[PDB]
Amino acid sequence: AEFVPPPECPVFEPSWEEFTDPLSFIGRIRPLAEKTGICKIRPPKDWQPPFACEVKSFRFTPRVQRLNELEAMTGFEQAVREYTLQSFGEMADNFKSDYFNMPVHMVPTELVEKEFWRLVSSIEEDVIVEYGADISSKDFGSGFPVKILPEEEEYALSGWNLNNMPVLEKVPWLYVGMCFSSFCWHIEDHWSYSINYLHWGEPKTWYGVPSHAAEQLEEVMRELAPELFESQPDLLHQLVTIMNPNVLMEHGVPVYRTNQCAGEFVVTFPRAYHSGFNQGYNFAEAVNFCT
Ligand SMILES: O=C(O)c1ccnc2cc([C@H](OCCN3CCCCC3)c3ccccc3Cl)[nH]c12
Ligand SMILES: [Mn+2]
Repeated sequence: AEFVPPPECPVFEPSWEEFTDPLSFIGRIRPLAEKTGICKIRPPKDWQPPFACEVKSFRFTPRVQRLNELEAMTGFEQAVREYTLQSFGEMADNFKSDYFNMPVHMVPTELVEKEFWRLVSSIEEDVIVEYGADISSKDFGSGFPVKILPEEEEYALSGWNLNNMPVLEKVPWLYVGMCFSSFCWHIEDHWSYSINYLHWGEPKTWYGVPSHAAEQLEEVMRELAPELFESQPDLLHQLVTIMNPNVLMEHGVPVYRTNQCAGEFVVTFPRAYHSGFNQGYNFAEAVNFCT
């Protein structure tokens, strides 16, 4: 009954010539990545943007996440508190190392993935984590340099800088993750693309569904969702659309997975449902774009 990992989504390692334009590159890999919903892009080895957030002033109040909140269906549990980037990392590393009884970097990604989905549906164990998930790049700056040192100028002007993506048909948002912090199944507003960059930290685990199976996923969601949420509009239902990928796979929905490591991009395609969780303390940046 252990979690069965979905097949891996495509991973592209473009050369420096192919890495010249994101929209041109995504358009060329489209015939394959469109059929998997998500794909991972590894930039060339020497493409390393320096972290450009104001780490000194970085303070945030993460949301509280109870992993088994849906299964517990059949409000003063924990208030939201303020962290700094360093104090949140100390809390995140202490939680994971105490939970697995080993150094955080020695915990296999398959074990965290297996334990996360066990905790989501567990009724005896109540695990509660925190996620810095409502942080705009206007708050303390983007993780990318934005027009800086001369060595940073190439990255401030790069097309893969998420601040330089075409967003007209917003600004990038930031995610400070810890172990077991997660985001449930959803598509973007206007069925837009989304591009996600992990600046540093432990990997972010993804699950994606191709757009041609979008209506099949919504059917399975509606059938198995709690009856009180079944009639809710999609924008509100998407706030609690947590579902084990094996359940979707058992109902014929194709699901692909990947572990997004530091310095790697993840692109979601139009109407491609996606979800995931963080393996540990990390820092991500994401923005929607249209083609
Ligand atoms: O956490 C990731 O890395 C990640 C990757 C891809 N898509 C999403 C979508 C979210 C999403 O954030 C809500 C808020 N933000 C978006 C809307 C504007 C404000 C900022 C979320 C957070 C936690 C639980 C559920 C969800 Cl849906 N997080 C994503
Ligand atoms: Mn998203």
